[PDB]
Amino acid sequence: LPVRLCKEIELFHFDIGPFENMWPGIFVYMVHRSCGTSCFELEKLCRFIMSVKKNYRRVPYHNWKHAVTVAHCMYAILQNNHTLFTDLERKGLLIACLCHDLDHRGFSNSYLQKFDHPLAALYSTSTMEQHHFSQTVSILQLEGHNIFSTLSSSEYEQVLEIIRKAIIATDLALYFGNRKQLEEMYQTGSLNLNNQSHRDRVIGLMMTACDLCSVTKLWPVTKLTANDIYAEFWAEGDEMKKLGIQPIPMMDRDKKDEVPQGQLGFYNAVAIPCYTTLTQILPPTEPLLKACRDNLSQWEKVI
Amino acid sequence: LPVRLCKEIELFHFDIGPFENMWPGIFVYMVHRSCGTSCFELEKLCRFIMSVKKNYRRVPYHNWKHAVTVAHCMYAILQNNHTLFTDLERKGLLIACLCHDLDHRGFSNSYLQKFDHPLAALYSTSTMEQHHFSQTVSILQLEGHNIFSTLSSSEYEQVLEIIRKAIIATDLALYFGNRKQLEEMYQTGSLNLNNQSHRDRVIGLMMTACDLCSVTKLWPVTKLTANDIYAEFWAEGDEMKKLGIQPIPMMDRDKKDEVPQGQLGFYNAVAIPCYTTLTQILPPTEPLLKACRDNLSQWEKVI
Amino acid sequence: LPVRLCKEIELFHFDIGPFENMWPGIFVYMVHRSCGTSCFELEKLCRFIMSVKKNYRRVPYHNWKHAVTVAHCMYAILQNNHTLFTDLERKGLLIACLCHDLDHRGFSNSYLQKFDHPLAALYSTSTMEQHHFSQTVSILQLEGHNIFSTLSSSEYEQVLEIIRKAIIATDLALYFGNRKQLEEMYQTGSLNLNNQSHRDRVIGLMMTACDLCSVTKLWPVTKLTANDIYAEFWAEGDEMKKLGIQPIPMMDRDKKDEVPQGQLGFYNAVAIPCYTTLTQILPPTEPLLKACRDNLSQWEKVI
Ligand SMILES: OCC1CCN(c2nccnc2OC2CN(c3ccc4ccccc4n3)C2)CC1
Ligand SMILES: OCC1CCN(c2nccnc2OC2CN(c3ccc4ccccc4n3)C2)CC1
Ligand SMILES: OCC1CCN(c2nccnc2OC2CN(c3ccc4ccccc4n3)C2)CC1
Ligand SMILES: [Zn+2]
Ligand SMILES: [Zn+2]
Ligand SMILES: [Zn+2]
Ligand SMILES: [Zn+2]
Ligand SMILES: [Zn+2]
Ligand SMILES: [Zn+2]
Repeated sequence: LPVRLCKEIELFHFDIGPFENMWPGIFVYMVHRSCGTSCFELEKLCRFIMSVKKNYRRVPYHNWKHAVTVAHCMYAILQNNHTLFTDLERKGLLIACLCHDLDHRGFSNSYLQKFDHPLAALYSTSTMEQHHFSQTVSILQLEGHNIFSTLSSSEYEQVLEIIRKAIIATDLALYFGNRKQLEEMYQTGSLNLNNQSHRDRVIGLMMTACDLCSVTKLWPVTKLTANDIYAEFWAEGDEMKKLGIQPIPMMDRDKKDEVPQGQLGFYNAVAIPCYTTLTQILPPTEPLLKACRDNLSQWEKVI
Repeated sequence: LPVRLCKEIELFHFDIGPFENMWPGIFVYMVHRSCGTSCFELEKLCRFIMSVKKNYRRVPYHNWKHAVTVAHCMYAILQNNHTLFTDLERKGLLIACLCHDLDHRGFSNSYLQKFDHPLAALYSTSTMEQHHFSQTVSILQLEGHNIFSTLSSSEYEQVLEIIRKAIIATDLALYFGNRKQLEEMYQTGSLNLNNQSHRDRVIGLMMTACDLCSVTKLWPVTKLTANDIYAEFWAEGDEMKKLGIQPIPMMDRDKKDEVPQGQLGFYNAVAIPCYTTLTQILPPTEPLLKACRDNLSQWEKVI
Repeated sequence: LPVRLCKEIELFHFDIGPFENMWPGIFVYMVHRSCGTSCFELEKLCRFIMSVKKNYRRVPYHNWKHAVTVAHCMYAILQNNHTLFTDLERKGLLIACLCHDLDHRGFSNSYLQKFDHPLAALYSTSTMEQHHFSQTVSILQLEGHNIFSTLSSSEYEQVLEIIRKAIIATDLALYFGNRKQLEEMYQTGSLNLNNQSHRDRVIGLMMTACDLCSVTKLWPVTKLTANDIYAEFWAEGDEMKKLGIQPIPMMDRDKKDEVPQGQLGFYNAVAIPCYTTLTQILPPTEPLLKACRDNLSQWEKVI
């Protein structure tokens, strides 16, 4: 891998670039360092990644880029807490992040409820996220695609549970309950990473941290990536108006003037608390929280 | 098919949604109700639809969405006049609507004349529309694609004539002559649906009604769909300027300020008269005309 | 080929139209006139073109359209100086123009340097242009794709050198040195087209003339094509800001107000001198220089 990449890829605020045919190679490098070169047979791994790529749709935000972006943050976190996680947790978490928003259409779980989409019926809650996980299992079941074929039956099942759990946590609606719980448990000292239940919740926050990691990049990246996600939200807002429903101001394109305020409110109520709590639990994740604040100050500089 | 769809799909102002991989299933449902489950062998029908889909290009307006939209209106009209049409007319009209603007490039017959396109030479008048029909026959001749293989030789030929005739009527230039003729014939009581010549002209107006049915949707749908068609017209206007020709204000992107007036003039001169005459001939088609007027009032509310 | 095309395709300011599936046929016509019908076996030639088409990416400016546009200018120049070039130079120059910006991503050699892209390492200078040529050889080596299989070993090698040389000259950074040299040599009468070294440099200027030939079209074409290239530059400018680097005002989308001035400065410093020197050396290329000036006056009419 090129010289500037090797150096900067260890940084939290890294951007993966505009060259799509490098991302597969970038991801493999992250796996070969955090996990190891023995972890996965390489032939099977590329085959897997190509298929995951194939099943990300060409939407503005929730796309193959995001997937690899989200995965890299998880790599940074893994590299700065190398002593904390097992072989199977490092294997399963990078993979989870890559598959975490598979076959996403660019519509929230809200919109899939009110459209009466077949997926809403099949999955009552966390619609897209269970889909994302089902897609993941489908891709694993293709021939030459079981990247976990070295594993024993016992180990295979645990890593699927990690991945299953992790992906679900990316449902932003479950983050709030999960953080408030971790906040309590840190302050009272009851939080303990040898307790599998506690361990799950931290990983959950880790996944939320990564899912939002566009707010921990440099300002030019954070501001341009904002255009992508509004492209999706305004589209979903247009489809709400088609249903006759009034969409919330976050998705109404006729309220671009209220964007600065919304970003302000979103950092205060969600982004900052996320990285605040994450830093407490994993001190080496400070840069995410710092970079987050820098972008919060820039949203103020607008208004 | 999902609960909200079953209910609302019987409504004229229905929108088919942003999910492409439902449209095939929606269309089949419309066929299985208006026509019947025996009408078409299902294996052959999907194969047919997939190929029709494949031959719609990715243009802003005249696309796979429009095709299915236009087809649904025809279904609503069929369902509210179930007693008027034969087996072969219901078979052939939904199919015609789906294929009616096949392989459309997003350029009018006007622009294909002045570019000296090979299609202009091959079809002097109604260039795109004969193309649309030729495309349709090509798709029917593929193996496993003759959805009319149950039919006798006699019946097959008639349904092709229905489809041939119907598609041609979508040429907006032929609508004016066809309406004025139907207006006369209704008022003087000479109009008679047992006269095959009269029958053809009504179907013609039905196809024009469906081709324009974006003006009979709810206001948010009608207004956003407007953006799509101007995307095409302004592109064609750009290609005129490339030829050195001055394009008409409908296609000049430098005259966005004249859009409200143009829509006003278009409803008065074309859209309203179309649905006015259609209501007289088929009373159950009132909702289209009402919805049309509601959108006319909204264009006034602008200026 | 259609009547209006036959006529206008001999004109310098010709536009190739918005119909992609004609461009292959247009290009073959240009080859069959300037070069001849014996030059290339037709089966192999289409196969070649389809593959070249396949390897142009869907970027705003540097795309399959540009390639065919650039190639046509070269055809006009060839047709108005028919007595000056050999069989192998006519074969090789149209082909070179079609392949000249193969697999272009829409990023300059500047951006590929600062991203530390693998191509920057492989080709120190003229990064994209050597790539373009390598792509060309790759496409020639496919089975049924050696359009130069009639040629003797001797002739094949020379035409590859013509193509190699020509493509490299499209690197705008090498144009300045090449023009200043030709300017001197014309005025002092030392310039001589029987001297292979001099011959190369003229061809170089010819390729630069063609690469920029969007400035020698009619004004509506020149002005709209401008939107395409800024789409690319502003994207590259966005990727610079992502790297933390400040991009030059040509690529900063926040400076759209400085576009008129930039186009002004670009015509004076590059475009006009190019066609000025080209006219001196090949008098029949006057129309390019005239059309160029007309577009320079229109940029003044803005400010
Ligand atoms: O700048 C990079 C983006 C920022 C937003 N991201 C989000 N990810 C998940 C959920 N929500 C995100 O941001 C949306 C945009 N926000 C809001 C909220 C309220 C608003 C009210 C009015 C106008 C705009 C609003 N935007 C939340 C991803 C990275
Ligand atoms: O709102 C949904 C659209 C409305 C227009 N449609 C049309 N279908 C077929 C033919 N023409 C249509 O509308 C065009 C837009 N109109 C005009 C006419 C004159 C204008 C003059 C100046 C500026 C804009 C104009 N638009 C006709 C489809 C649904
Ligand atoms: O109008 C048709 C285009 C004109 C520009 N073309 C160019 N080709 C190769 C290299 N450069 C081209 O133009 C770019 C645009 N120019 C500039 C230069 C300085 C600027 C400064 C501020 C803002 C915009 C600038 N654009 C050069 C292709 C055809
Ligand atoms: Zn998600
Ligand atoms: Zn995500
Ligand atoms: Zn049509
Ligand atoms: Zn149509
Ligand atoms: Zn180039
Ligand atoms: Zn070029």
